[PDB]
Amino acid sequence: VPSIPLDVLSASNSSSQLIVKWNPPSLPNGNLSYYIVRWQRQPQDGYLYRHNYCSKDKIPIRKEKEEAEYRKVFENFLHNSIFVPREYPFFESRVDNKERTVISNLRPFTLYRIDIHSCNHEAEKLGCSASNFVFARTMPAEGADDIPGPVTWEPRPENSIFLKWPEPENPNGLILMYEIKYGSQVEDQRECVSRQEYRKYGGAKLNRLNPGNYTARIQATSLSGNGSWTDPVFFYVQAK
Amino acid sequence: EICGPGIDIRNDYQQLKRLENCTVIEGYLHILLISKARSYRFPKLTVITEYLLLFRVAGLESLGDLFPNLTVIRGWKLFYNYALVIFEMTNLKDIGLYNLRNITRGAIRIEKNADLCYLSTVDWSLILDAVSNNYIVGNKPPKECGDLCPGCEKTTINNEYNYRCWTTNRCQKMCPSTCGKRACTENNECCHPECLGSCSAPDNDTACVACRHYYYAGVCVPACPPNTYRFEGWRCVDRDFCANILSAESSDSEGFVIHDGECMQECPSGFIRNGSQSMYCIPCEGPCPKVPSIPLDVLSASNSSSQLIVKWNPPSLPNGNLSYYIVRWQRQPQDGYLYRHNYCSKDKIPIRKEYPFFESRVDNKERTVISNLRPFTLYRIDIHSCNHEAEKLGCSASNFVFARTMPAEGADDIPGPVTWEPRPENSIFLKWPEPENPNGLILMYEIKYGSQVEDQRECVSRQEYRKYGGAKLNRLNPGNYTARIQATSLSGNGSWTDPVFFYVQAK
Repeated sequence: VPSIPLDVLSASNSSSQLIVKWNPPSLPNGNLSYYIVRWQRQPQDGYLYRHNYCSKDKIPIRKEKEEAEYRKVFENFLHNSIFVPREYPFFESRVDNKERTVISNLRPFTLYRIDIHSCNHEAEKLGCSASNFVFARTMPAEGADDIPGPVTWEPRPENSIFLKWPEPENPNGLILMYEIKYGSQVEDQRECVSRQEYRKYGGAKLNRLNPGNYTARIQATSLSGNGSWTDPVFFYVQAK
Repeated sequence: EICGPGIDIRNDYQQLKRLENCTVIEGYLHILLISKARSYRFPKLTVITEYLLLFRVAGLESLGDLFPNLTVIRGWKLFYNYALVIFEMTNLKDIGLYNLRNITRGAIRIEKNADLCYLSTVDWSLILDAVSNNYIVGNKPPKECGDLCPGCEKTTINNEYNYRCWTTNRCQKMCPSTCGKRACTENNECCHPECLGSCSAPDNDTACVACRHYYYAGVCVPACPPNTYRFEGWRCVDRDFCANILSAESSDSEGFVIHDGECMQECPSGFIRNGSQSMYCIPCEGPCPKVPSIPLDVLSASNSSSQLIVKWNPPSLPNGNLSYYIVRWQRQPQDGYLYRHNYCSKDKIPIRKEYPFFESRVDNKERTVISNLRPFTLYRIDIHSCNHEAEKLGCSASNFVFARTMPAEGADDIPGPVTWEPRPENSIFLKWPEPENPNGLILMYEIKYGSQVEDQRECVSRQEYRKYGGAKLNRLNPGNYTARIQATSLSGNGSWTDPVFFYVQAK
């Protein structure tokens, strides 16, 4: 059985695309035939979206040789065990000719596992080598995490304002939180809105505002980073 | 049961059941190529003599599924100087093993566990000796594992201090310094000194899980009584037991032999059996028939506020006989970057796709302790290593490390009473004293306050306290109120104040 493919490496050059590179196996044990590549979605982290990123977080801490025996130890055992030298599915494709391939139409900003196998002329009967495998994330759709529609607003008691806006239907990965920028003459005030609040309310109530006219904007943070700010929101607090 | 004299386990989890009755393993353990055919648990296992090997175990997610109580590895014999090897554990995601209290002999090797989290959440220097010999490579990048402890204790990990965890559910449990070098039971009552790890009762050689020196008839003991003899480096056995043990089938298979009060399968180098096959070895009188480098591996810790311990290895190129090392150290300034930022409002976002040099000189050995230190200062350490000729050429360039002192416990708690005043719009202004000697710095304050219960919390920056000496709470509802405040020091949160009681009238 051939070795696993060597030097499996990959990148994403486009949203919905991944490029993958590797080297032929160290020991063909026969004339090499082909490689088999498999890939599997990793899930969007439910473990992560449980965290309230508007809550606390930790402080960022700043700002002569002979030991190849360590393999002989296994090879000699294997040679004495034999007699003598004589959440999601895998997708799969099999390599024709070259130690490179590109996978496309992937979920944008999803993480994938990729497995690559290397097969010799006898692998058709013996089977192919085990996989070498890697993880990579697809490019974000730039601004796809920006707010997919208009903001809406309503007054609330105690000179409060509730702002209502649609959630992005597809994030880059996840919607973590929203930022609200707002103020009377100028948008001095800034608020962090957790995903759990939006999930409850579909929005947030800004409360106990000082009197006056106001403007605002909101910005989402996806796992690909901040989205765009909303269009401005215009609102007012009556003195009377 | 004491299983042995050597276990090679491979292929199937149903063979793993052989441990159902084992609690100590005499000889090696091999665990190879397992990939599931399921739960299995072996809390009976507590001590391994010799080494542990795991190799290409797919299907296993964490070792705390199997061996929560594996408390000591003696390592009396080693795989190429390793007492533990973990290799290619393609699905291993956390160690667990959360009762692991000591590894006596041997180095550590940890390789290609590309999904293994909880890599550096363990203070290896608390468990094992020459950690400089460890090897941790190709595993899951800790920067992107993003380990978590709950929220359990923290310690001066090299230049850092950080929380210590075996896994998200278990911290790297250890005794207080009230036991010193002594072990302890779970509620920190110190063990017997001959004991190792936890004890079902303190100071009782009959209540040990394992013995450091030797074992006999349920008793941990420093050395074998006269008619009792050292066996496999861990227990005493009588003269006639080893006389009844037959070695591996071989042309030279013979009974065991007794020497220095050890029992052995064959005589040690420089000794041979007496010609009667014999119980004793005898020595053969003839030959038996057939400029410095920088210092290495500089490492340091704080056991105590105002103290630092530093350990290192001899230099790579003595270029002579080595004479000694010269250590210099200097107080580093606390980062001026840190003072300006409003950590009560900065959060960042994720993304993916001035002081003197001291000098002292070492006589003989690569260890020293420095004292009368600032209880929470960061120090740069420069170590020079000098051979006999560094006197004329000058001495080597430095190998260097950073370390921070053990924080002064409660030095960051609020030193005096809180004061309060009314303000308009049903507002309250709170003024309170700054800690005199904060562990480095006070970054911010948390205020806990409320009418019936302290639902509301606020963060106060050090700059705000410098301007106002306090903070104003505004547009409260009427009623009676209580509050407390908490500081965040660089050493972490301080203590809460005693409660503050105050009230807001509606008019």
